[PDB]
This record gives sequence, structure tokens and C-alpha cells, in this order.
Amino acid sequence: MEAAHSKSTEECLAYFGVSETTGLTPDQVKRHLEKYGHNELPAEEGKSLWELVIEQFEDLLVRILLLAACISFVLAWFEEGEETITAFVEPFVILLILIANAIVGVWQERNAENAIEALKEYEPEMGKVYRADRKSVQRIKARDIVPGDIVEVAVGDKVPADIRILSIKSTTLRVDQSILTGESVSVIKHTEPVPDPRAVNQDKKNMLFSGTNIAAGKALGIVATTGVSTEIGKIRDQMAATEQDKTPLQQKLDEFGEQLSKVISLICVAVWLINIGHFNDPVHGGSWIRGAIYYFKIAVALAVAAIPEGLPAVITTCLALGTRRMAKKNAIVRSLPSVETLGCTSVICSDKTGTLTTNQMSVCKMFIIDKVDGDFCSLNEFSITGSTYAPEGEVLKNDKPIRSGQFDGLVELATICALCNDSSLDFNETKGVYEKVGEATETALTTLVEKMNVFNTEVRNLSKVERANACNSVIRQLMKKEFTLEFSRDRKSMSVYCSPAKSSRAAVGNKMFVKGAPEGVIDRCNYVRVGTTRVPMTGPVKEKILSVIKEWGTGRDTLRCLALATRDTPPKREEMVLDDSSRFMEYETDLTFVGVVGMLDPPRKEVMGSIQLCRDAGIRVIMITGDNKGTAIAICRRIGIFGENEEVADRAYTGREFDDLPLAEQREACRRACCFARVEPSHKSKIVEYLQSYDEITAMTGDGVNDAPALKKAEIGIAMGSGTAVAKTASEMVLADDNFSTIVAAVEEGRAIYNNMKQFIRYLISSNVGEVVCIFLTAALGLPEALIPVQLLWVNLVTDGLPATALGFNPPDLDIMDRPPRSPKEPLISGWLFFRYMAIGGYVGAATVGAAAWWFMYAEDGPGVTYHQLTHFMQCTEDHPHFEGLDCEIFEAPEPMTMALSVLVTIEMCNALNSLSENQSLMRMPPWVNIWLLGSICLSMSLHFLILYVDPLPMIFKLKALDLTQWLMVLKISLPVIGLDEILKFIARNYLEG
Ligand SMILES: C/C=C(/C)C(=O)O[C@H]1C(C)=C2[C@H]([C@@H]1OC(=O)CCCCCCC)[C@@](C)(OC(C)=O)C[C@H](OC(=O)CCC)[C@@]1(O)[C@H]2OC(=O)[C@@]1(C)O
Ligand SMILES: Nc1ncnc2c1ncn2[C@@H]1O[C@H](COP(=O)(O)OP(=O)(O)CP(=O)(O)O)[C@@H](O)[C@H]1O
Ligand SMILES: [Mg+2]
Ligand code: NA
Repeated sequence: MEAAHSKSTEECLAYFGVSETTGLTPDQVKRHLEKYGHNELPAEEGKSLWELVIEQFEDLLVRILLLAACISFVLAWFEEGEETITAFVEPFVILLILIANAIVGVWQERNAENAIEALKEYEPEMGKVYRADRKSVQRIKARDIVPGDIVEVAVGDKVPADIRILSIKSTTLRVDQSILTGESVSVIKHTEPVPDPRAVNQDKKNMLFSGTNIAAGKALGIVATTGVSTEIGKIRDQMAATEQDKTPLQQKLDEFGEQLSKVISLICVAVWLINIGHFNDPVHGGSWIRGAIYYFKIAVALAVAAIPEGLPAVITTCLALGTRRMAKKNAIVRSLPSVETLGCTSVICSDKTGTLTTNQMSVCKMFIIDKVDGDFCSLNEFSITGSTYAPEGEVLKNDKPIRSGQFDGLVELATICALCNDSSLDFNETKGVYEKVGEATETALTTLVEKMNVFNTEVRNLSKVERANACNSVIRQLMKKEFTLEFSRDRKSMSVYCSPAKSSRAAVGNKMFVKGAPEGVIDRCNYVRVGTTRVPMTGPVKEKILSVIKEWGTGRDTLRCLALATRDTPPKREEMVLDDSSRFMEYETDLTFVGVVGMLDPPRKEVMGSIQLCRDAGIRVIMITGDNKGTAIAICRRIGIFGENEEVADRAYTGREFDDLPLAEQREACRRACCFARVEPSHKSKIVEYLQSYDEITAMTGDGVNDAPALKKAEIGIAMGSGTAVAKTASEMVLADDNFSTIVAAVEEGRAIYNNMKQFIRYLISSNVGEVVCIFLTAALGLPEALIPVQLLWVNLVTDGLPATALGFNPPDLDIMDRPPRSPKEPLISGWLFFRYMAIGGYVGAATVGAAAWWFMYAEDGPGVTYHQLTHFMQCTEDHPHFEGLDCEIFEAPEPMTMALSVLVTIEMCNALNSLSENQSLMRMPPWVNIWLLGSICLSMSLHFLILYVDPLPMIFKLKALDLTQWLMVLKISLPVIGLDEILKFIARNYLEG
């Protein structure tokens, strides 16, 4: 391996000590191969079903359930009555539930995918090398390519490794480095070295990246780095090193079981102490192990009582629906759990051009030197109409139509835009629209010529599929494109070498047409053309030129400027090495300015407003672009990131400025800044680190593998619909429409979902609290079981779930977007709210137990010891004549249970409603505010009545109710809950919170 790109062709050949015409020798291979290993990325790791199901049974709760299911299973086998043939339901059900979860997670993860897996899609199976054990090129498996061997690639091949170019055989080499950046635009590779050792891939012009494709050409090169050491290999490392935390909800839940667990074992401790009398009174007689079974079978009740068995199903079904929802709004969210974290986004870093703007360019202004005399200088500003690349529009001066032709400067300005352009227009029939062909900024300048036919030629007499390129075509035939000197970020500009068409324009012949950033060119300008005539560049005219350029790109116009020039007497062709880049800037000098051109990348409509929502939302927004700081800011102002006259010194940095700062200040800059200019590689990733240090939930965008590491590290990495596959696999969400707006919209659904989600959680949990109270009392008093796990299950899963998932559709608040994002550290239940369900539950636990016990005493269908003796119901068949007098089995009666449970059910269909709002009376927030909530409650009730009226179902449970004598009892017990709440709710007025 080596830092080749900085080293010369010979330097690399020496390093690895290899022959360019021979290749590595079988010894060198074995050696190298050993030292560097094979050319591939470590394999994937995926827990087997075993490992899966094992974690599926790793949750403390699911564990607690498994133990519980066992105990029950053990207890069922301990009877010996033919009628106790139902005992195998309780355990069998729990297991189903448990199992069903495992069945999910296994099919869940199962259909997932790693972004690191996506990368291996870039690893081409074969490759071509030249090794000493043969003279012709060998076609071997990339896996076996080694650092140092001479490699060969061409037109269709996928570059197998990070290769330094040794020699280009075709007349030109082109590469599609999009898997890296995403830009489909091919680039030209050379052979000479690049000085900077810390140079970004972009400027490694003599380098070939493992993953990219050869757009056009054929070349020979020497392998620099392999496997994980290659540009793409580094990324894979970063993405694997990165660890993503759990959704705050998943956090909050794990925290719940952790506690749910401690309480449980504590109750057993209390319970045991309440029945500790058995150490000083027991007649050491029989029923000693008919008492153990009690504390045991009462345990598994306690468990299913404690766990919100159905919650998981509710949540997931909620998230899915919302997902499917967001999808309609163009937000493609991949992991359901994200929807939570999304609704909490603190900061959003959005790339500019693709999402904030439309990436649809068009020239608005022009300006050619009109007159220079003394210090008196006069320009010639214009305007151009038409936002589509469409050839439809008019050139104007002071908003008055004009014939570009009448001016010379323009005629040239035009020919330059027509010959220093590697793009083109095209018209499709499928959707009758004018489509860009080359690059955005060029495919525009071409549109600029069509709109301004400098030599008034027909056209209106031509079809659209001809009109698109019929003014350019003309200028293309007045001069000959000898070759071009490509754009390189060093000299920020480009130029085409031209010779005329013999006898028609051979006045001076060989010309050089250059376009590029205004700064660069204008310096390299020693003359200015005042329409068909030249004058030496001079102090004032230069200032006038630049000045307008600043206004155009800083002013409300926010335009991108391309100063245009031509080299009247270029050097002689033979005096030019068209294959080594350093000399281009030298070739593009002693120039004559012929005009600058401005163009606009229009923010999207929804942006202006979305940007405002976020403000309202207290969600910060940061733009990341490639625009010079000066312009970056201006555009930030035009959209609302900044105020028209707001101070921004400390709020917007440039990629470089940022490096020149210390890890300390670096951090500050981030929590306050809102605009990053020309940001290099790591910057994205680093910024996500500083925005996380302040514990902010942040979103990132981007689409090439270059940004996979940031997308993975952001709390919500965001990919583009038209982005690459890896980026997507590395992202939590995907804007099918690439639109910034789509982001916010989504952030909002997330805030809505959670609110409702949040409620049904509180709903289910609370009941689970009361269920336990019941089970406690039932054991603290000694009273016969009031409720059975089975019943309980059915409840928490169905009778209670439907209303839960129903509340999921709770209409959204109105100020959802006027409130700061939620703090992740916000507990679902605490304070006075803790107190309410502290109460409610305590109520159901009394209501329930009381009701069943009621049937025992005070009931007209099986009276009982109104003296409370029922408490020793254990002792019945024992001392029958010991106050018993009657049938020793009424305790095992079914009706008393059907009491305590129907009291529960109703108390829930009730408490369900008390949850439509956390603090609003129902007289304020009526139950019909959500029809599903009511619609479901009914579905659950009929269901309840289904377990009673069917014949199979009842047997597993309790018997029917005696409506009006027994049912009314239920109601005079339950309904009162609503009030208890309303009362406690009303306590929201007597305090200061609303
Ligand atoms: C589900 C049923 C029960 C009985 C339970 O043990 O819940 C406790 C518990 C673990 C918490 C408490 C429960 O505390 C009690 O109910 C007191 C025990 C008295 C009954 C014993 C009879 C002798 C929650 C349920 O209830 C109230 C209202 O007091 C609210 C909340 O839970 C949530 O926000 C849900 C988490 C998704 C948690 O305080 C939570 O602890 C936490 O870490 C939280 C933040 O989680
Ligand atoms: N095809 C081209 N040839 C020569 N100069 C060009 C050009 N396209 C743009 N320019 C000018 O050169 C300067 C830089 O070009 P560069 O290719 O880095 O821009 P870019 O802003 O399009 C990158 P990004 O796509 O990330 O926003 C620009 O600021 C512009 O003034
Ligand atoms: Mg460009
Ligand atoms: Na992520």
C-alpha cells in the first residue's frame, strides 16, 4: 500500500519494486498477498435463527413470561381431575404469545439489510493484470489482486482496486466516480502527479477508485491499495465502527421491564410477609402443599398481570400505518422505530442544490463591456426570460425586448457559451418536455444561446426536436473544436481550443474560449473586448466588472457567475501538452474579458415555508452547499435560514475556515452556525459529532457512498429518491421527491404519531397497574382468585388492545408545530400523572376484587360468610362441620370471576376514554372526537359477550352474567371511574399547568 497520487510514476514503480512491462512475479504475489492479504471487504455477520430466537428471549419481560409459563405448565400437570383438562391452556397460550414474538423478530431482522452489504455490490468479481508468468493479460478474480501488480482497465470494467494510473492507452480516459459522489458526470484522468499529499479524492486526477467505472477509454495502472485500505474500504470501516443507540422509547421501555421486574419480586416479598403468620400458628397438618400451589399459581397470575402483553403489537401496528401514511407524503421511512426519533429532530442539515433548490439552472443576467475611456466605464446589463432549459424566452435591457445580434460582445459571449460547453438540449416525446443532457450549469448556457440567436436564423419553422439545438449548431459550424482543456478545481475554469472553418471565419483563426469562476479568469485577463475591438484591462473597468459580480451573487438575485473570455492569440498548438493538467492555467492567460453570465438555481416553493415551520418548530436548519461563502449566505437569506439584515459572521463557515479552528471552537461554531460553504469529506460526519455532543437529534442528507458514514451516524440519516443505493441503505428515511419540504412534513407526522402512541402506552400500562393491585389484594387477604391469567391475557391482548390501537388515530393537536421538539429524556409517566394511575389502578384493584368477593357475600346467587370467614376458604373440606355447612366448592365458582372481570373490562372501555386527552374533561374532549375509539370499544364488548355466550369459550373461563341484577352491579362499580379521573383531571385547573 502507499499514498500514490503524490508520488511519480517511477516512484510507485520502485516502491513496490515492479516491472511495468512484466508485472509482479509469483514470489512477489505470494509475498504481497501475505502482507496485504486478499483484495476484499470482511464478510457479513448474521446471528442464526438460534442466535435470533435467543435474543428474542433476552428481554427481561419475555424472560419473566417464560418462567411464568413454566410454573403454570408445572401446575397443570399436578391435578388429576378429568375436568381439569383445560389447565393446559394458560401455559399453552403464554407460549404462543412468546413464540409469536420470536416468529416476528426472526422474520423482521430477516428481511432487513446492512449498508455494508450494499458496498460489496461494488466489488467486481474479475479483473485484468499483467504478471511475469505470462505475456498476455490475465483475467483473474479481483479477490486475488494484490498491491503492486500492473493492472489494466477499459471502457466497461469496474475498477477493482485503488489504482494509480501508469499510462493511458486510449486518447483519453474517463471515469464514472458517481458511486462515490452520485454525480453521473464522467471525469478525465491524467498521469502526472498531484503535489498535495492531503488531497481529496476529487483532485486525485491520476487515480482510479475501486468501485467506479471506466466511462470512456483504456489505461494501464499500478495497484496502490487493496481491500479495506482503499477509498471505499475506508468508508466500510467507518460505517462498521459506528454504533447507533436505541430509540428513546426502546430506552424508556427497557427501563420499564427493569423496574417492572424489581417491583414484582418485591410484591412477593411483601406477600410472603403478609402470610408469615404460618410460622407460628400452623397445626403442622395436611394441606401444606395445597398451599404452596397457591403462592405459585398466584405468581404466574402476577406476571401476566404486570406485563402489557399486547403493547408490542399495538405500537408496531401503529408505526406501520404511519409509515404507509408518510409514504403517501413522499417520506419513505425504513425502520419503523425511527418514526419516533424523527418526530424529535432538533437540527436538520440539508444539502442545498438537490433538495433546497430545484437544480434547474437558467441564465437571468448577462453583461458585456460596452465602453472604456479614461476612468469612464460603461457596461451592458441584460435580462433573460425562461426558467425551463426550454428555448423559450426573450433578452431584454431595461425590460425592453432586444435582438442579441445588434451587439458584438454578445455574439462572442454567445459563441463562447456555445463552444466552451460539453452539454446539450434534447426534447422527448414521451412527456413533451425539454430535458438537460450534459451538466446543469452548461445545459443552461446552451439554452442561453437558443433564446438569443446572435445571427437571427429561422427556427420557428422547425420542429421542437430540432429547435433545441439549432442556434448552437450554427456557431458549432463557424469554428472547429480542436480540443478542450477541462475544468479543474485548481484553476476554476475551462477552455476549448478552436480553429475556424476555412475561408468563412479565418480572420485570426486559432482561438481559445474560456469560462470559469469570475475571480480566476478576470485576473488572467489583460484585455477587455468592447464589442469587436479590444482595449487593455484597467483599474476601473476591472472594479466595475467585479462589483456587478458581487451584487449579482450577494444581492437578492443570488446568482452564480461565469466570467467569459477568449485568448485572441493562443500559443501554437505544437507548443502544448494537452495531457498534463498543470499547464492549463498557463495556457489560459493573457486573456480578453468578453462578459460574465449569471444564472439561478431557484429555491423550491415549499422551502420558503417549510423553513418557517421549523422556526415555529424550534427545529434548527443548516444548509450545506458548494457555493462560495458569499453566495451561500445570500441564498440562506433568500430562503429564511438567515434574516435579510441579520449578523452571520459566527453563523456561517467555510469548509476550510472550519479546519483552521481548534476541536474546541469547532464545537461551538456548530451549535450556533447555520451555513457551511464548501465542505470537504469528513465535515458532514464531524458536524454530526458536535451536534450530538449537545445531545441534539440531528438529520443529514447526501447520496453518494461518500456520505454513508454521516448518514449512519446521524440520528436520522436522510437519503434521496434519486440517490445511490448505498446511501439509501445507510439512511433511516428517503425523500422520494428529494424535496427538503418532505423532511419537515415527515418530522411533523412523527410528532403526531408519538403523541397518540404515547397515550395508548399510558393507557395499557395503567390498567396493568390495577391488574396487579387486584392480584395483590386477592393474595393479601387470602380471598379466592378474583382473576385468571387466561382472562387477563385475553384482556390485555384483545379487549384492551383494540381500544389502544384505536387511540392511535387520536386527532392531532393544533400547536404540534409551535412547540419545541420533545426532549428525549421526557418520561411517559411521572408527577401528578404518576399519581392518577397510582389512584385509578388502586381503584380497579378494589373494584375488581370487591366485585368477585361481592358475589360471595351480599349476593342473591350463592351467599357467603358476610363475617369475612370466606378468607379461610382453603380450610373447607377439612373441617366441614367447622362453620362450613355447605358445598365445599362454591369458591371455585365461575360467576364470581365473571364479575371481577366484567368490572375490569368496562373499567377499561372507560379508562380508554379518559385517555383521549391527558388533561381535558370529556365534556370538553367528547368520546366521539374519535369514532374508532368508540367503534372499537363496541367490537371489544361484543367480544367479551362472545366468551360468555359461546359454549366452548365459557368453559375455559367463567359463566354468564345475570343482566340487571348482576350486570347493573358491574356498572355501579366501574362507571364511577370516569369521574375519579375527571376529578383528578380537574386538578389541572387548581395548579398552574395547562
Ligand atoms: C405495570 C404495573 C405495575 C404494578 C408496576 O410495577 O409498575 C411500576 C413501574 C415499573 C413504573 C410505574 C409503576 O409503579 C407503580 O404502579 C407502583 C407499585 C405499586 C403496586 C404494588 C402492589 C403492592 C408506572 C407504570 O406507573 C405509575 C403510574 O405509577 C409509570 C412509569 O411507566 C412508564 O412511563 C411506562 C414506560 C413505557 C414508570 O415510573 C415505571 O417505572 C419507570 O421506570 C417508568 C418511568 O417507566
Ligand atoms: N462547466 C464549467 N466549466 C467552467 N467553470 C464552471 C463550470 N460550471 C461551473 N463553473 C464555475 O466554476 C466555479 C466552480 O465549479 P465547481 O465545479 O466546483 O462548481 P459546483 O458548484 O457546480 C459544485 P457543487 O455541484 O457541489 O455545487 C463555479 O463557482 C462557477 O463559477
Ligand atoms: Mg460544476
Ligand atoms: Na443513522
